Amino acid sequence: KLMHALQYNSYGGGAAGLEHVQVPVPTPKSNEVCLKLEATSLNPVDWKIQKGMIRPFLPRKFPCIPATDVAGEVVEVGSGVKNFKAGDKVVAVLSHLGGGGLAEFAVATEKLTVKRPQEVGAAEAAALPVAGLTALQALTNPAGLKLDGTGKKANILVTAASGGVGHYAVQLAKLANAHVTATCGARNIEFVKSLGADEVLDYKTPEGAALKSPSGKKYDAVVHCANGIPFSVFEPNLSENGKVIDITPGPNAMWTYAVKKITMSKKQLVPLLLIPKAENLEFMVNLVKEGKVKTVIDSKHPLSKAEDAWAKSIDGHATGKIIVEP
Amino acid sequence: GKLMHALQYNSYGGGAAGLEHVQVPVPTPKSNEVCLKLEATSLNPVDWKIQKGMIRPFLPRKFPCIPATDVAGEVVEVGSGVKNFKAGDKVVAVLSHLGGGGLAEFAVATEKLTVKRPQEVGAAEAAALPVAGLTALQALTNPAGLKLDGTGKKANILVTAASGGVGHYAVQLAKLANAHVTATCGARNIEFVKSLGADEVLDYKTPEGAALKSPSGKKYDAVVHCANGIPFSVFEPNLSENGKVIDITPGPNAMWTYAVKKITMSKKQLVPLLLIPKAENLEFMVNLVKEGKVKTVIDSKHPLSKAEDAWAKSIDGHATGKIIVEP
Repeated sequence: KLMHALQYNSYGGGAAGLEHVQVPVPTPKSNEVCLKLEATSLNPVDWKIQKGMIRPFLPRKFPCIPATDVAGEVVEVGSGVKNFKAGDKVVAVLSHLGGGGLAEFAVATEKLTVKRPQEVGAAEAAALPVAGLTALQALTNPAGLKLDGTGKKANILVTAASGGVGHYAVQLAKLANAHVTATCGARNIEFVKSLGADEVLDYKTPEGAALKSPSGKKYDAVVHCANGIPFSVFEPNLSENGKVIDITPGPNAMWTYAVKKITMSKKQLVPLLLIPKAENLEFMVNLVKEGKVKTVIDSKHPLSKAEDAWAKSIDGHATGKIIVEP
Repeated sequence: GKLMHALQYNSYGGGAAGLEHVQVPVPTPKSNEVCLKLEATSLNPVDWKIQKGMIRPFLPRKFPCIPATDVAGEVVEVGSGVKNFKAGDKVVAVLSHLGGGGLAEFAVATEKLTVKRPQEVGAAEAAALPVAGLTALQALTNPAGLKLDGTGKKANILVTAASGGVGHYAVQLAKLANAHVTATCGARNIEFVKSLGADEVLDYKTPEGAALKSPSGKKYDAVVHCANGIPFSVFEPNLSENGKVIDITPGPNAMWTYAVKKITMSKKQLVPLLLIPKAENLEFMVNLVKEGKVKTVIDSKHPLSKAEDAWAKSIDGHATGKIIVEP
């Protein structure tokens, strides 16, 4: 049997290089489940890979069916799978950031598959893994926040807060009882405010460009989802041992990190390298089930027009998360 | 103001020839600092790499630059906030932020990175310790996860370029943790590395050595990788299921290769070692040396008046153990 999918065949083609195809339905390996997809979300790293940001390592092969964040129903399980059976609703992270999400079916490893409770729809779940776990990891590891009421107090800054990672980060930080400052564009100020941010800066204004807290807060940590801001801009806004947590770091961020750690600066730049874990996804899924975290969907698009979604992703102005269905 | 002898370089890329003898003011310690009359200074590869430009434009912070960070000496003046040290104390220290300072008669160290030198540990053997020894110590106790009481279950450890500064401490530290140790070096240094306690020694000029192939067919749980020019592909089939390559003195490429491997979730991992020097760890090392459980091997000693010789020896890469300038 064949399935619809989208793929690209080389670097740099953008949405135009995204091509509709029919490929074999995958067979799960022994530790895998095969999913009939119900929803897939896009992440910026998906088109960055296409652009060549992580060449030659990714993709492993052309052509590449992109996207990793999915939700669907199990239809076949590998010979070593115990926790899942045909008919289970799940959310998963597709493996090794090697795509498979823009298709009708995908295989996920059992380790990166988590049950989807009835109360959580497919789109709102598929939106979670990369963006949500990234936010979750930024705030609980380098920012060191606790999500109950244990937890040290903190001043947190979220740049590009209306985007995928940013909109989860703002919500997560308020659960950790942090004071939250956010930057975004004029159009999204009310929306970010509604996510619970205490202060919202328009990054087009001198104050916003300066990342200057209106109440004069210094930030203990920054969830930095935006681009093009030198450390020098952050530095005077940081507390004594403040950290800039760089989301989706490139080669330059990784080296700047090395030398700063080397030279022992008190104010630190921390790249966030996501390690997705089932427990954390479960945790996030449950927050969404309890309504403690809200998944905001920017737009939905059918697989037959997924190039539209891709283009929306590349253009960078999504509010929340972009969804392709399946 | 009194002057002191020092060596400095004024731009990138000059090598030993660009090293110049000068007289500069003796430093005044800030409130959290001690001023040391130096008795010894050791060189580290990162010292000439910085001069070469490996970390431009971040280092050095200014030209000219008096290089080297690993020192031992006697306190002669303390800043107004210093309590744990007084004039006359013998100490070993790491000079700050890799802004050098060590090829001089006096230097200032922060109290946080200054540790007492016990009588039984000479100045040269202590000055050799900080960067090379703490690097080794951090590689084995954090990503390798070994315990230095030896009761831990037994790892297979590989040390590449084991006759060098970091390598020679790593081999000794790994034997304290009761690991099985495989080491690579040149033909000339095989007996020396064996004497450090390595269980297996490979000549890296032989096909087996180039392949990093354990003679007894061990897979390595961790590699303290002090050598250069070895792709991950060479390590990979010698690694255990979740083995790690701990890259000593990583560059831009290592840091990015690390990111993407972690990102793609490979079970065999490349770990860059970014040294975080701490007083408690230096104390610990100094005490090991005092107890004779770790030996400092000194490659050669040179007077400050001829420190360009030491620098050249460092750049050339064939030191056995640690190179020392006095002061």
